[PDB]
Amino acid sequence: TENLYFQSNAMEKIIVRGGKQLNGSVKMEGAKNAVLPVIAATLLASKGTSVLKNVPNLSDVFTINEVLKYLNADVSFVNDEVTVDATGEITSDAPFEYVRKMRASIVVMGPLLARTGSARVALPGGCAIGSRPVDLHLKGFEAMGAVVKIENGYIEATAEKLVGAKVYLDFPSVGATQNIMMAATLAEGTTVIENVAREPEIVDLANFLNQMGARVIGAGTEVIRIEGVKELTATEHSIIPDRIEAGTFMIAAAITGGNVLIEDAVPEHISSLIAKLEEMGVQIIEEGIRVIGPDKLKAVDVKTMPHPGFPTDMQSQMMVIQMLSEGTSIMTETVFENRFMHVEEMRRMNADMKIEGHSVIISGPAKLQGAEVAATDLRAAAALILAGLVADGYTQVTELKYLDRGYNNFHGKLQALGADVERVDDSKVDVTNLASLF
Amino acid sequence: TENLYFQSNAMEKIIVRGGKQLNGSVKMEGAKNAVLPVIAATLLASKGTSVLKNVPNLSDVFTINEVLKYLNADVSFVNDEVTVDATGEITSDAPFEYVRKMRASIVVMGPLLARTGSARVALPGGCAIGSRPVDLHLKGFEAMGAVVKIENGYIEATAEKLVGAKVYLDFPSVGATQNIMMAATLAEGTTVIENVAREPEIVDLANFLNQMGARVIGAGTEVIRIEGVKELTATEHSIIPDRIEAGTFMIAAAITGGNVLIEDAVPEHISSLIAKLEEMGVQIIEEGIRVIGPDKLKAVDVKTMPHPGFPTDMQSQMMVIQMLSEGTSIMTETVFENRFMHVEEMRRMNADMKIEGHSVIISGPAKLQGAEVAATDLRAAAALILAGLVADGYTQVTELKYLDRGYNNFHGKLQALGADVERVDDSKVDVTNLASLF
Ligand SMILES: [Cl-]
Ligand SMILES: [Cl-]
Repeated sequence: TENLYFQSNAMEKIIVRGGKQLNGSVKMEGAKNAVLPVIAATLLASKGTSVLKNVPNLSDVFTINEVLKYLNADVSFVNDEVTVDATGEITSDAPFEYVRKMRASIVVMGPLLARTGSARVALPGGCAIGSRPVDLHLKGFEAMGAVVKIENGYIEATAEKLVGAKVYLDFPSVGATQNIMMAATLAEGTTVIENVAREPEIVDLANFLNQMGARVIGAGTEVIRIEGVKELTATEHSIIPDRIEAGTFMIAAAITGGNVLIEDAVPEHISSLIAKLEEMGVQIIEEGIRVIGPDKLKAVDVKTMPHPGFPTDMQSQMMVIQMLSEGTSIMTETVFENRFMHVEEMRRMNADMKIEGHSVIISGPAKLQGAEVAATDLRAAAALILAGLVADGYTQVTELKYLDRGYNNFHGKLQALGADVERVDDSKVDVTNLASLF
Repeated sequence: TENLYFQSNAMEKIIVRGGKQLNGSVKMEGAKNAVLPVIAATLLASKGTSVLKNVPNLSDVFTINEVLKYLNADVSFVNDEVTVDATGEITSDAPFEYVRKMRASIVVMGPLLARTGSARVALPGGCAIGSRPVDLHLKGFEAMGAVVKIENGYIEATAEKLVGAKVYLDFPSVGATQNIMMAATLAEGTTVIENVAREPEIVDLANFLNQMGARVIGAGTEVIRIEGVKELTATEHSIIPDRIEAGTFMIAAAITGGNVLIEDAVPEHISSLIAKLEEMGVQIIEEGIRVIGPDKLKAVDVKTMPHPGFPTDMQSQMMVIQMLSEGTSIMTETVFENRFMHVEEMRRMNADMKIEGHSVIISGPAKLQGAEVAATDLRAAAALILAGLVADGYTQVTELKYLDRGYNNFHGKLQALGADVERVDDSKVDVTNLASLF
């Protein structure tokens, strides 16, 4: 009955034939950015069995589940439901190489530090952006009385007496906010975390800690206060819908002059995006969000900001609609200033863009052309596929491993909206006759 | 007259009382790692009836036999002999759920692709290590003119004209080497497979393909060349002895200061292990391998490597002798970097070890203590039982399903060597009086 994870074949391709208008309905699954921390949080429950629902079928979920089992928790994953029994004696080490491959593994430190007093995790490695330093995580645990360190590819934290403390975050880190908040739940005393991430995933996690008996207030604001308690008890919780996936289909509908109904979407979680699309001429209706694309798109400048500002996860995709707008526009990053590796791939599709500082000058309207493009990361993978919907000809997108890390049956959903999209093995494709497919 | 497979009861236990010196003789059965591919290879024989001897009584053998019968071959298994009549029209589908449970099922793709031109097998699922991706298998078949894919939990391959081709394996995969080599036997033209596995099981399989009329040279070296032929004819073949099982009893004799004669063992197949044990002070004699354990074990570092290097299948067991050595040592994996799930169980027995990267720092000599341990996999199951032989007190090993997947009457053989070991049902055991047993 347990869910099985199936590997995909290397070098598979998503071939898109542009020119089709999207029309229909699309349902969203749970957010990956919300589920990992929620699963990790189950380690805090010394009583009862946790029941998580609306859990997406993604690789990181299976991986995190394996980590928890190794931490001595009984985990089960059937359909979209995960069950966690963490009433036993929980261990504190997650050292395998597979732990490094999953950059989000660090999320178990807070819960372990609070539940067991120690945590050891293998670091993922890396230097540039796409991710940021983990210093804030340690700064927070240190303030709470822990002895910390990064040694031999390992990040560790040990606390004889985890206590409450005032912590100021240099920047609103989602990861740091999550770890510090989770660690605070069982610390002796009160913790005040300033300049925290305000993303919806943080609020959902705060709600979950509260349902388990924690005392966390302020989630969603710039300040979170946690009054530590002796113990937390298991409960049931549903993972919030993926607001980013919602944004991806909104843009797809907007650029194809479509009419799509995005089901199970919370407009409040993507106000910035909505407001920005409306400035371009797109109609957004809260029927449950319906998106109707216009004939022409008005050029508009966009600047990523910590939530509730414009989300960095919609950046690469937003650039697609910017390229099709009537005039020059600019996209700027203030969250991840180096997240523009997809620009060179969009050029192959005839895009006209220039990287300058931490901004990209986009010269629209561009007459996109089909080409062989390689995804550079999760959101970029989807961005290229969106470009394919509007490009003249056939677009072949490779490196699907990135797409699969956050989008389930992405091609199938597009097909259901009337798009000419197919996902095939490399051996099936004969470039001289892509028309054969479809 | 047909052999029957009997289920064992869930939660059975192997209780070991350490302190006994092993002395005597032990006979080895056929290797599981050798028999599955050999059985699958019988599908290539369009003429005659195959007679396989020295076939071990293991679950996977019964399972593979059921698969072949479904592929329309007549199979018979009596005593240690399997007979296969594959002269009929052979089918190409192996889709049942029981096919997924056996991770080795993929071995029938090569033979089917060569014999029928197509193959469809249900994938086992899984993400981390213990097993590796099956991409190499498909890369090879693709190079040979096949259209392949992994879709809906199924791996498939179809070839209008299977032809010879040059194939380079990213890593020396035993599974990939086997499938590609078998597929090449009936392909039109010559196949050159580079960077192949050199394990003894590969050589034995190559010998078998040759006895059937194939033209395969280079097995055992880093390059295998196969000149495809029109048809293969049935023959007789004996499965080579299980070199790993031989290693298990060698270590058992070595750690108990014993004198055991391992009958029907090929020293050439385990040179690395032998050479490594000798560095620790163990005497190994080619009488047919006799092992005499010393009073003290000298500490030594070990690094797993593809054959002829130190075998990964002896890794967990080798760690036991490393723990008892006079000083610190290190065990490193280069084949399966995550194969250290047994470390937490050895700790319960008072072992002192640290997982770092893909290495484990072992602080010996450890004064092992009896405890309740759960096997995590085949080789780990045996490793824990070996630790039990030296531990002070009683060691209870559960999850015997893993042990049974590769060791036949393991407890009986140890008893015959003078060990205080018993395999009982959970209902027979009264923890407050284990002495009662024995
Ligand atoms: Cl990514
Ligand atoms: Cl196993």
